[PDB]
Amino acid sequence: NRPNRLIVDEAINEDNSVVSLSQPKMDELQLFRGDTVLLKGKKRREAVCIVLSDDTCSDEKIRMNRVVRNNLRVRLGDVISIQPCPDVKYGKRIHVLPIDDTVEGITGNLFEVYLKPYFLEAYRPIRKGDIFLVRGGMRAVEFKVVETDPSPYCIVAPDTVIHCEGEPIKREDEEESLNEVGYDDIGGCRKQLAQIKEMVELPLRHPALFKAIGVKPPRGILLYGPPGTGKTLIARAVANETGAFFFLINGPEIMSKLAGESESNLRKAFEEAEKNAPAIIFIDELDAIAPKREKTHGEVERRIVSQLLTLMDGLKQRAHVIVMAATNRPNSIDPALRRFGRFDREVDIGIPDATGRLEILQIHTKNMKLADDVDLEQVANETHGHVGADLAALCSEAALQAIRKKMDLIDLEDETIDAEVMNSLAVTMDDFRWALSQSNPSALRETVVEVPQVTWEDIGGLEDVKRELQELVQYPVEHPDKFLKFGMTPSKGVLFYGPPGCGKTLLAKAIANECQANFISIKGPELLTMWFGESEANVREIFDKARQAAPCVLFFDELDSIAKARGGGAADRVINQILTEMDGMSTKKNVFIIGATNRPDIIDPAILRPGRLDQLIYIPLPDEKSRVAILKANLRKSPVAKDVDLEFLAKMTNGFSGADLTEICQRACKLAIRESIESEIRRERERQTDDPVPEIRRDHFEEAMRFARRSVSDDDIDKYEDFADTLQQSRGFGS
Amino acid sequence: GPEIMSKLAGESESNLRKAFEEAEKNAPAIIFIDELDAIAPKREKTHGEVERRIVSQLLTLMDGLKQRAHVIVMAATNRPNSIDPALRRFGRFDREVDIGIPDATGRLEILQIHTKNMKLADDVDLEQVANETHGHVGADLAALCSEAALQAIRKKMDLIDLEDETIDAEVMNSLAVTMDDFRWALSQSNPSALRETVVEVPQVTWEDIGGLEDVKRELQELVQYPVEHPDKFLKFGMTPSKGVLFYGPPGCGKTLLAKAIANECQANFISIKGPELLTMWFGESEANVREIFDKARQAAPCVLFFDELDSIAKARGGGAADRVINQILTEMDGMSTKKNVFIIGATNRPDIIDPAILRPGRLDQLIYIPLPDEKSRVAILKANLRKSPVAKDVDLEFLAKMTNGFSGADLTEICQRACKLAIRESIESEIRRERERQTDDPVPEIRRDHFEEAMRFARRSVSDDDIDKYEDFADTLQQSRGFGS
Ligand SMILES: Nc1ncnc2c1ncn2[C@@H]1O[C@H](COP(=O)(O)OP(=O)(O)OP(O)(O)=S)[C@@H](O)[C@H]1O
Ligand SMILES: Nc1ncnc2c1ncn2[C@@H]1O[C@H](COP(=O)(O)OP(=O)(O)OP(O)(O)=S)[C@@H](O)[C@H]1O
Ligand SMILES: Nc1ncnc2c1ncn2[C@@H]1O[C@H](COP(=O)(O)OP(=O)(O)OP(O)(O)=S)[C@@H](O)[C@H]1O
Ligand SMILES: [Mg+2]
Ligand SMILES: [Mg+2]
Ligand SMILES: [Mg+2]
Repeated sequence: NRPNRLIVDEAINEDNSVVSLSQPKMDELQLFRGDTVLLKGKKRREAVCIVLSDDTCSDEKIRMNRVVRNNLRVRLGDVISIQPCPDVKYGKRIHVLPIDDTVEGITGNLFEVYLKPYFLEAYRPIRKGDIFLVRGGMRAVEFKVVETDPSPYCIVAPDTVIHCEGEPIKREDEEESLNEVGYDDIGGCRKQLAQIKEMVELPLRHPALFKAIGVKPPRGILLYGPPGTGKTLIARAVANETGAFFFLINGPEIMSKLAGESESNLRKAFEEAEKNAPAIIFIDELDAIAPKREKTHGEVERRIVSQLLTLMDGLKQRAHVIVMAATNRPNSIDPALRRFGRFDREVDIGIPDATGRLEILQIHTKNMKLADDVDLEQVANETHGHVGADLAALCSEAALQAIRKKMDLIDLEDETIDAEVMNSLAVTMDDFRWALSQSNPSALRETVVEVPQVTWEDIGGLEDVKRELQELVQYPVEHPDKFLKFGMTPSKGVLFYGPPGCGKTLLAKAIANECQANFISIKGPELLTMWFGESEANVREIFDKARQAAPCVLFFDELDSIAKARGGGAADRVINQILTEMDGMSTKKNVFIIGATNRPDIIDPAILRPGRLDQLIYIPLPDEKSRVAILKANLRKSPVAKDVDLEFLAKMTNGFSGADLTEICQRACKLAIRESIESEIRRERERQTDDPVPEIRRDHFEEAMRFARRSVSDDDIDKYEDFADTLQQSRGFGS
Repeated sequence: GPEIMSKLAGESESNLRKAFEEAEKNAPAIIFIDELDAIAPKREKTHGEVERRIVSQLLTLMDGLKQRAHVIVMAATNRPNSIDPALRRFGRFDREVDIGIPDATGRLEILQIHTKNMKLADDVDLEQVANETHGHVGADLAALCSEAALQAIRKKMDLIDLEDETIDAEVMNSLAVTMDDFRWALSQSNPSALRETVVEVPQVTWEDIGGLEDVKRELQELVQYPVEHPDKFLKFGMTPSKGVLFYGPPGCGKTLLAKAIANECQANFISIKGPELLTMWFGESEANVREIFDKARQAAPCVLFFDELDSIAKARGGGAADRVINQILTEMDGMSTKKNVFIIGATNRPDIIDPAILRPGRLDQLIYIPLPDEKSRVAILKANLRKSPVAKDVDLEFLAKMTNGFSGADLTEICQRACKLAIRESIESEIRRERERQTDDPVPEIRRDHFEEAMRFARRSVSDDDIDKYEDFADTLQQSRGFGS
């Protein structure tokens, strides 16, 4: 039917009165950016909005904020009709009232703090019956438009009168709160959130459709990841955005009950959910109820486990119910639960990446007034090893710091703290740097999986090797069809070998960056850390996380460290298992394995077998051209004098490794800083009785050159040159 | 199981009691105990008095079938070893059925069952999918089909835009499942049983292996004849040797040969690489090794292949590798000649293989597999490039002459490497047309120029020193049981 009908989608402009279409659709229904559009949703409600163009928006979809989304009584995936509305006229009076539960903690002049800057210069199209949201004074309050003089909808011009008559109204039964959790409250893990969204939309959102079809949906989705990553958060969001009934099972609470009551509460939970289908039963801290079969020693505890198992099987009802569960330790869960027909789907909600943490930070600073000096992206880059909860907490603590120092002044009369005072409250970048020092990040020891920021431009020379890496890794990803036509499947892995400090580690990260694929680094020593017993299970989890992160490059660095320890029964079991995991790794899975070693003489020939690390790429010391590129790359970030001759520098340093060059750069720079520090003191002495000299000069290099030493001896090189010729012969007898 | 064990103490014993009474009542009957290990695990694992009672309770009812009212008791479990052996006694659960993981052909069958009701697109080729979904189990396939179906629905949400909870076979029947919808569900697949040892007939034939013709026939002597012609061996009064040992330089087709001979006899095949065996814990290893020989018995006639034995020999000087090999030695002797179970070993290092393996009755058939002659090298190069679109210009006899000393694997390297230039060229040619367009003619063929670069960059895997020793060992391998030097 008609073109005006459109599908609801996530928002990009967090602004309430803004909806977005594609320019091809904005042309189709003949609307432009300024236009005010009228939206008709379900439950016979209307909302009016400013339309805009959005390059990301698919033409059959309409991006609307969750505020708009609620006013229509609509959710993601539903259909709404959009139509131009030039008939909108400026208001005389608008009468908005707050909702009690969103203000009962806060006092002051609601009209002057929130409505004022919200409508000022905003020209917001509003509608009678709409509920809009204003964030400020570290609080978010929602007002409902009770009346407009040009009803039902009017624009809010500066001329318009806006009144609030004191006492707030209660929430209507149908009016979902915006204080509630949503997808816009979760960041940095889109990919996982997508999979969860996929599995659950079809059965929950369209229940009759799935009962009629007779094909099986997922019923048990298991969320796992480190603590505080937002597992409990996600479950609530999915339930609210789909509008499904949400029944919470808090692990500890169930297991805190008597024997009989525990099994009972489980039964009641499932029964009530089947009753109010569609629903999500969420089991938080599952390992509390159902740990490994051995550790469950204590018989009543085993009864509860089986009880749960019967209830999960009890989804024979298939009343449109999904059971979600969260756990810190996937390994702790009774494997009986991860059986088919129960918790069959697993989502790794990992630690957030750099961009992710930034996103998180933005969500928990929404309501706070931040000073201009605050650069959350900087905070984001510094907060490595931080998890969602760490960030949410540090944001809270940075706020409480800003509160305390600003309450030193208010303390002269602590009785009257107002919202007006709260909006005046600014949060300095210092308040954040403060919270950083006070932060106790949990996930520093967690294995990180993200796309590296080392690019080709950080690596000097080896240009043709970069291209061979593009052949081996990038082409089979971006051009699978092409490999199919030639009838060849690509090699699984590569082995870097060469003298120390030539860029083997950089290359592994480099090719990853080019392919925009995830990266996993595993150093030799890291593998010898695992207890004798633990090692077997930990290796398997590594290859599993590589699958999760496909397309992914798995890099085993510093293999020399392991090779030493074997010729040692511990290190041996590890590698044999790594070998086994490679073979189990299907080539089709888009998981690429790279090895690196400074010791090609002792590497296990079994690794070099066809199908494993069969691509033997030798990485030698840099020649004269490369040495220039290396020195340039490292010193990009450094303020260098035009005096410095690097090509002359290159010839002098023949025999030096890539690392040996960064050695000279750092050594020369430390003199430059040494000079900068001793000069500030001299300037200090001169004032006691403005033109600093921050730039590195020729003698600094000439001094560093004077003390520079070589990491790779000549005898070592001559052997390395030989191994470049005979490495592939090691599968026979020892060369 | 879980339902029983979720109930009160008394109710559990009662329900077990009630269950048997009902079966004898309405005989003939089947009592099905699903997830048996839930009720009766190994007695040590069952600390807690009532849990042991239920086991004993169950055991008595099983003894209680002395009634012989025509009642059969069936039971299912994930972990056979977890069951209290007291149940596996005669007069109780006396018959056991190994429902293994499906093989290639099996998976194909399964897929067909779960595509029964779906309108499958014309492009869909399940046999490819069957071959692609290795390590998948019946339920994995059941899900994959289910997920591929929901993908086809997922793609057709323009139709769902109706959003009305309305059924309409008209649109529903039009709904097809493309091969892409399978490939999507394939990438999203969570295969469980990849770690399981697979038992099937290999798809590698003689024709996939170039040369080594006389070795193929000796495998027919050793394997096929005692299978296809037991009577001849019987009248002549000799029973044949149990197993074979392949030894030679790396990449000559030892892994392929084992699978090839399996294919010819249409007999089951079990591959176990060295590293795979060293992964098992000291303790765990002992039961899994027995498990291998048992599944070999299950699948008789079967060829049991232990690959990359060099990896194990290396590791013993290791308390694991010592027990592993020593236990395998014991299992071979326990292998009765009558069982039609043939054991083949492979190693790239005959210098370090344990002499005990070479004793009569074990791997006493010492087959040396050397570098491929010119004849073989041509056949190999064709074999590898069958599946690829090659130019008529390409001279394989020329490549064969260039590659004297090269192993069979060294030839596939050249074939694959020549292809690597061709693909980058194919991509780099399309980019060139795209930049010219910005201001049906591509070349779907691998060419001599690609081969000429790959030949120039080609490498030899086997050194002369390596070859000369392999040649010496070919005559003196059987002497390693005495004093070795
Ligand atoms: N990805 C995220 N985006 C936004 N906020 C997050 C995110 N992850 C965690 N948080 C915050 O962390 C806090 C705790 O979230 P929870 O869901 O309870 O953590 P969790 O994953 O359930 O960890 P538990 O309690 O050990 S299972 C919430 O207040 C969130 O705001
Ligand atoms: N090609 C290069 N370009 C720029 N810097 C390099 C290059 N090669 C080595 N380096 C420097 O040496 C450091 C470490 O190099 P790696 O990537 O780790 O090489 P490697 O072969 O793994 O040697 P090691 O033993 O790990 S240092 C880097 O941090 C660089 O500063
Ligand atoms: N006679 C041959 N015919 C066809 N391909 C061969 C032949 N010999 C070696 N190859 C190739 O080399 C690869 C590996 O050979 P294998 O069957 O594994 O023998 P191998 O003795 O076990 O050598 P390795 O150490 O396992 S590579 C195969 O995938 C083939 O592509
Ligand atoms: Mg929680
Ligand atoms: Mg390094
Ligand atoms: Mg092999």
